[PDB]
Amino acid sequence: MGQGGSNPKFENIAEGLRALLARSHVERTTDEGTWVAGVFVYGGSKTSLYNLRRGTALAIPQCRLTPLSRLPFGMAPGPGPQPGPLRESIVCYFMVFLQTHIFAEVLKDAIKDLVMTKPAPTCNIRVTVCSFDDGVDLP
Amino acid sequence: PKFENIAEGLRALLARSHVERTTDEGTWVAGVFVYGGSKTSLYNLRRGTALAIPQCRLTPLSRLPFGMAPGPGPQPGPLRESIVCYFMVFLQTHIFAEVLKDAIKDLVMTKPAPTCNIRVTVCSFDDGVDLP
Repeated sequence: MGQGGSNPKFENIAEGLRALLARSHVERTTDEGTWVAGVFVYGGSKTSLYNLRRGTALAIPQCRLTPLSRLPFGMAPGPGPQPGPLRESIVCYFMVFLQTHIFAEVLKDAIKDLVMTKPAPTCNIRVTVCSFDDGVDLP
Repeated sequence: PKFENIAEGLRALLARSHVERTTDEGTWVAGVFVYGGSKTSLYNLRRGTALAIPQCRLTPLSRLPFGMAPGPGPQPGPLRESIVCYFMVFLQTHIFAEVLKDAIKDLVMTKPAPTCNIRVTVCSFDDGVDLP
């Protein structure tokens, strides 16, 4: 409990994940140790996502997290100096690198469940699994 | 200007296969994850991939985390970042992601370091990525 009865918001995400994840005991790492799956977390707001990320990190020793970056526009990128492909929105994302595909499915389902418990914009954070066809070699 | 010079290179290697670049759903379900090289060569390729492929969307460059420390003790931490950059190219089909991964490997292959050091993998998002 912190000074005056409360904990930093990411400390509460870390614990909430620890609980959801205590429910499923799938494997987290391989012998190969290769980074083949991930979760792409996007939307919310930069502070909702700085907070989710800082918590994923304390809750899961076994993942590696990117910084937050901005996302491009989809369907009809605005007016632009820059070519349409390169034009970036103010929606941020971050990625979690993982070594098994089921831990990625179980992580994505715990982020879904946790954020739905929180108020906007946090409840509006979206998440998707991804696999990397040749794996990523993180340095 | 390596932007159109790289674009012309992409363009001619891409030009060989003819596959679908687009779906009527419009969904962003595949990408090519490009990393390694230097900020500079990676920025240059990004600009070329943009000029060459109107049908794709690209992330800014960002920094990659550390992987696995060999042997014991010091194991890095989920949040520490390396000096190695990356970007992602979003695509509407998995096969054109196949073709652009191959086109990037072949182009940087014929190039001095650090451009020849850029690695490239294909990836998929199961529920798609709802770009803004």
